[PDB]
Parts: sequence; structure tokens; C-alpha cells
Amino acid sequence: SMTVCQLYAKQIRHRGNVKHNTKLGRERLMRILEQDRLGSCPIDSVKLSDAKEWALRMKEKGLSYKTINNDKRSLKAAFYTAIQDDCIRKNPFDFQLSDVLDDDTEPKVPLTPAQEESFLSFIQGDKVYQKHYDAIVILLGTGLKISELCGLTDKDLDFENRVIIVSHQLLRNTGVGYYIDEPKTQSGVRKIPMNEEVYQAFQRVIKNRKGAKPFIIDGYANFLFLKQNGYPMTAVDYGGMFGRLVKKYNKSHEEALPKTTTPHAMRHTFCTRLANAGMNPKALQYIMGHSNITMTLNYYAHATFDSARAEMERLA
Amino acid sequence: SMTVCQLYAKQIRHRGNVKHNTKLGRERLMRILEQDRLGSCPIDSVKLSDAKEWALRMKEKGLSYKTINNDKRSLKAAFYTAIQDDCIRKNPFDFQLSDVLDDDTEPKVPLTPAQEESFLSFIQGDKVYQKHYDAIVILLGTGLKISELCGLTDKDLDFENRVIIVSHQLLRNTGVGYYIDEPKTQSGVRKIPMNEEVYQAFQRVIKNRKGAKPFIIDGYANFLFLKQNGYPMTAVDYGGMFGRLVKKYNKSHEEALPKTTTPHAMRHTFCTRLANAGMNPKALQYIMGHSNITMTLNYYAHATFDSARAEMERLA
DNA sequence: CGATAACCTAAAATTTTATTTCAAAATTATATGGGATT
DNA sequence: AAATCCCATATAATTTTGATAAAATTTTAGGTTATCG
Repeated sequence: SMTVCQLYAKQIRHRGNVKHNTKLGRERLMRILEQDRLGSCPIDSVKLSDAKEWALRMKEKGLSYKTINNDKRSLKAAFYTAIQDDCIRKNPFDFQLSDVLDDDTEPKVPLTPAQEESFLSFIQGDKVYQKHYDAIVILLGTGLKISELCGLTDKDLDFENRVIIVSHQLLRNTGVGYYIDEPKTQSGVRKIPMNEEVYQAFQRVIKNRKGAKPFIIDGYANFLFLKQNGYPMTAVDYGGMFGRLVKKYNKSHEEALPKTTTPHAMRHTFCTRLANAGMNPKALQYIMGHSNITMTLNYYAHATFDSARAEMERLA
Repeated sequence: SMTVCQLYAKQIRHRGNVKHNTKLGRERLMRILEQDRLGSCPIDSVKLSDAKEWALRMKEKGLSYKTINNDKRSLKAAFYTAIQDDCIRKNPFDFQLSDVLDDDTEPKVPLTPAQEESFLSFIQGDKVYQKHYDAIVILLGTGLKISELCGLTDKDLDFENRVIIVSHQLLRNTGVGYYIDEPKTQSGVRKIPMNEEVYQAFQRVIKNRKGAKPFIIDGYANFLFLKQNGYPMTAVDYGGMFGRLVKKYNKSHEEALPKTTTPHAMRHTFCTRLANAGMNPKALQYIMGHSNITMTLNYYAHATFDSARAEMERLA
């Protein structure tokens, strides 16, 4: 592995136990190297300046900051493997990316209650999207990621105790089609309770289910949420639906919805509400399914001296 | 850097920008290496099996779990330096200490409200330790570490706004005597409000100050808390004082106080109270001085499904 | 008169804290084309 | 009839997510002194 492409090729073959989406992503970076001048350099000649100039090119190509930072970390790990193989001494990607580029990531603004009520009223009223009203309510009332919602089946709901049992996701990719991913341990499994509006939503979704094709994958069947074609919804299908729905909303409402009103924005709103209401962080972390509690805590506003003093006075 | 001792000696010389307590700690580990068989081995002959046996000896010697794990981290860093200088291949200290030793660290259980009210009652009434009643109230009402308390001077209190300005600590060591450690960035400096009890206790500390000798160090003078000898209290002095206070308490009380009832215990109790009361986690992280929000979240009890459900029901 | 409480402190130990991604794996945007509704 | 949604999906992109010890605190041992047994 003397060329950078060959080195990355060696890295991903050595670390092959990955998911289908990971194989796609690696392919995307491999194409970047093949097109970029950096992929041709021998690894023993790649200097810290070459890696930085690579980033400037990626930004000039039009790739976002988060993309360029993620790919930098892939390359960094690749060169750390060539270091442990006695090919080079220093790792030319061991620099801070913010020193070279500015992070212009557009913040993801959650929905405000006023907007949320407005957004839902439009959905239930609209004759084309009202059929998705139930899914949106469930998203907003549970924090489910989109492929966890798609993976729900009759065996995952418990209406006696009003609990959602989140144990897997249903995914779909080109070629392979549908498949099920689930956690290796029992930590990714969580149980989310249903409030009155979520409980009533699942009831409507089960009563109105119609036209299900014969479908079973990795032992899972009888999914709650189906496309018109009789097969279950996928993340992409909801993404596309949200885009058209938001576009239709902004045409008739003066105040448009945030630019990034996607399915995850429902999870973001759900988490922001609970945090600002002062939910026990460890409890919120359970509902959300976060592994590191740092993830959950990013949803709590930074504290100030006056912030803290108020809290201490509030607690005698 | 052929023997392990010579290697460690190189790791500390190359990384010399350390505080006095670090120099003491490294010296302690150096003694262990010089007394242990492992100190004599050539680094190119230290196998993973060898490092594990070192830990067994340390535990056989009587060193606690955390000590051995801390020292293991030191040795590991030293071998990463040798691996980066092309002296060895793999790091023989890259293993989980859990697999060799069990962690018998006795948990530090904080004071229950009933204990605290009893502990303070005894101090106020005791003819010998009543003079320290004020320092202990402040410890319990502010969460100050012990060397931050010893560092408090008139210029650090603000009785108008009733705020403590923590910006430094006062330390003392054999030979060097006293010195002041401040944070590099203004992130370690924080401000703590005074409750009635605490503000009332600072007034007593200043009215009763007596017998101060001329003393200024790194620009700091007029310290609130002083030994009988006219110089300020140090961490050690409060430690020994706490040790005798607890002994005298456990003689006249049936239910003894926790084994680890030290000055830091007061910081522990303070933090546990606010966490259990449901204080904003990031507001508590500010008051405490924790640099990472993970350190503060350790004081919150893990959540259960029932714990989480009751919280979501509470936030209708 | 002795034992030991109370302070002080050198020496020796334990405990509290410190920067944290050596990319995977998901989600979303978009171009296209064939129906359905303007 | 021209134009615009609505769905579905391949393709391409963005976003979410999962200790490489220093520096403090505390314990203890030995001595003096003051207090108590």
C-alpha cells in the first residue's frame, strides 16, 4: 500500500466486519481519493501540508465541513495503521480541522410549540398527507428515529401496559433490499411509554392498515407502516414525503418551518422539550437511547452564574 | 531508555512541565520500579504477560486498585513513547486491569441529612473542634475543595453580592513550603453564591481572625483560615483534624460516620444533595468546577424504565 | 504517673480529575420517470 | 394540452452517533505539648 488509495483499500479490507451503509460510505470516500490528486501520492511523501490542502480542496469541491471532518478521521485512522506497520513515522492528519476551515454548519433549530401545533393542524387538514398524521404524532411523542419507527411490528407494541419495545431497525438499500439491524448487547434495547395521543395514534394505524404484501425478514413480519405498494416504509420514503409536505406548508403559511424540518427534527424537538422542562438527564438518556450521556446533555442549555444561583436558591 | 526505569526516567524528563505534586507522584512510581523486578528488564523483552504479573505483585504488595491502575497508565504512556521511537512493537500495557485484578475500592458513601445535622451539632458543642465549625459549614454549603478553601482571602469574598470567587488554591509541601496554583484559562475560575448559613459563617471567620503573621505568596495575602502558628491552613492540616474529630464523634455516638469521612466527603455530600434534589446538571457542573459534564453526571442515579416513565408522566 | 488527647509535619499512600474521538452507521437531498391531480 | 404534484427509487450527499497520568487529597509515624484518665 504505497499510494493513499491502496492504503485506504488495505484499511477497509482489514476491518471488514461492517454494515451495508458503512460499505457504501467507504466507497464514497474511495471515489474521492481516486478523483483527488492526493490518492496518487505515495504515503511516505504525504506531509502535514498535503493533508491540509486536501481539506481545502474538499471544501472548494463543495463538500460540507462535517463530511470533510469525518473523512479526515477515516484517513487519519488509515495512516495510524501504516504507522503501526513501520511505513511512516508521523501521521499527516493529526491536525485540527478548524484551523484550516471554518465550520459553517447551519444549526438545526427545533420546532416551537406554536409551530408544532400549526404543523400538525395542517397535516390533519391536508387531504394528501393526513394519512401520515399518525406517524408524525408518534415521532413527536416518542423520539423514535425513523428506521426504528419503520421497524415496528405488532409484536413490538404492548397496549396492555402502553409500552413501545424498541429492539431493532428496518433498513432498505439498493440491491440488497430490506434487512434488519439490531444491537449486539441489551443496551440498545429500550422501552418507550405511550402517552394518550401516541396510544390513540397506534390504534388508528393498526385499524387502518390495509394491503400488506407477504413479507418477512430476519423473523420480523406485520409491520405497522406500509407504502402504497404494500411493503413497509423506509427512511428514504419518509424523507421524500417530509420534503413535499414542508414545501406545501410553506406555500400557504407566512412563517416557514425551519430549513431542516426532516424526520429527525421530530426527534430533536422531542428531546428539546423534555430537556427544557427539566427532565432527569439519565431518564431522558434512556428514552432517547443515547449511548454516551454527553449526547443527551448537548440538549441542555449552557449554565451561567445567574442560572446556577437561581437553581441553588430554588433548592434552599 | 533500555531498562524500564531508564525508559520511565526518559518519559518524565521529556515531559517536565508538571506541578510539584506530579513530581512527587512520579518519584513514588520510580521507587516502585527500582524495587520491583520489572524495573530491570530491557524494554524489548517486556511481554504482555510480564505487565500483568507486575500488577499482581503490586496488589500483593498491598497497593490499592486505583493506585495500580494509575501507575499502569503511566507505564503505558512511557511505552507508547518507545513505540513512537522505534524501540518496541506492541505496547505490553495495553490490557484491561479488570481481567487481572478485582476492584475492591470501597465506595465513598456520603452523609445523610440526619448524620449531617448530628455531625454539625457535635462540632458546635465540642470544646476542642468548635473553632472549625465555620469551615465545615462552608464546605457543606459550597462544595469547595480543601485547598480552595485554604486559598480564600479577603479579596476573594464579596459580601455585597454574597459571592465566593474561586480563582486559585493554596497548597503546601515539604521543602518548597506554600505556593499558589491558578488555572491557565479562565475556565477554572468560578463563582459560588452564599446561603444564609454560609454567609453567616464567613462573618464569624473574619471577626475571629487573630494572630496572623506577615505572609504573602504569589501576590496573595490575608487568608481567612489560619493555624494556631499564625500561618494559613493546608489540606494536610484539615485532614488530620478531620481524622481526630471523627474518632471523638464515633466514641459518643452509636451509629459511626462513614469510614471515608474526610474534607472531600463534604464536597461529595454537597454535590449529592443538589443532584438528588434535581438541580440542573449543567448549573451544578458550574458550581462544582467540573471540567467535563460526565464528572457531574456520576452523581445522578441510573434511570430505570419505571424511573423514566414516571418522569414522562410527570411532564404531561 | 501514665495514657493519650491535640498539633505539627515528613513521608507514603489513595483519590479525584484531565484533554478526550485511530469513522462507523445512520439520515437526507436530489435527479429521473412514470401516474395523478392541477 | 401545458404545468405541477405525488410516489418510488438509484445515486450522492449530510448528519447523528459511539485512558497515550496529572494533580489533587488523605493516611500515618514520631515528636512535643496540653489535657485527661
